[PDB]
Amino acid sequence: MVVRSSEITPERISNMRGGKGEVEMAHLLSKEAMHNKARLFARMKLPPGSSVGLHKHEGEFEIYYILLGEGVFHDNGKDVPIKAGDVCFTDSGESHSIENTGNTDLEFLAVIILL
Amino acid sequence: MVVRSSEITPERISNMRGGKGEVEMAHLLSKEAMHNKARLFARMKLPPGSSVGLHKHEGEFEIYYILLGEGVFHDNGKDVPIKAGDVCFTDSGESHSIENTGNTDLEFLAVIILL
Ligand SMILES: O=C([O-])C(=O)[O-]
Ligand SMILES: O=C([O-])C(=O)[O-]
Ligand SMILES: [Mn+2]
Ligand SMILES: [Mn+2]
Repeated sequence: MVVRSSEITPERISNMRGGKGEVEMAHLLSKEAMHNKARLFARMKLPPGSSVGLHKHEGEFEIYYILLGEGVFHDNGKDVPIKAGDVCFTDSGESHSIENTGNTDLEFLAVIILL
Repeated sequence: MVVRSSEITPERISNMRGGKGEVEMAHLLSKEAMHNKARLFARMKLPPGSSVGLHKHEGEFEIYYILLGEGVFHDNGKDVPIKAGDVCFTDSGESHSIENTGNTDLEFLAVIILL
């Protein structure tokens, strides 16, 4: 199958994981589609000023691929500035967050893979 | 960890899986780092006229997320026009290919998840 991102209605989430402002999440493939091996495959849009709040992953890991804009990725107690083209990897047992510190939308892909 | 795409030296590959022309692949995360749950997380670049040739996947599935450009994704005997923002899903037992039928570069993420 092909899924045209452009044509998936995002869910608007306020204070996602305790973050700032409103964020949009477009689910691109279901976990069932992904044979229960990954539980999330989504495109996130963070308006200027918004963030996904600090939260922990256990028994899984998450990858962000930054698609557009700029911001700051927090992982293992460190802030790292990120931009389009960056991969952010969060391992099992770590906590992370991400904030849009620029003036255009920060978009990225998020994939959570089990165990 | 953060991995900055632009700073990875791609591997140049001619006639990838029997395709046309020469493509570039940047491996972004190793299988090890992904706990042996995925065997590939790469950013591919196809110049116009180039393709990843037809090939079969077994015991795993693969996702392309299109980054830039346009082209044609072949799956289950059908040619499907794709463009930036599209997700291409190839399930286990299926065969796929992708060709840059456009006039600029076609870039995409490829992830192969096991079982
Ligand atoms: O949903 C999550 O875990 C995320 O987006 O980081
Ligand atoms: O090598 C593969 O499986 C691919 O890139 O589609
Ligand atoms: Mn997370
Ligand atoms: Mn393939």
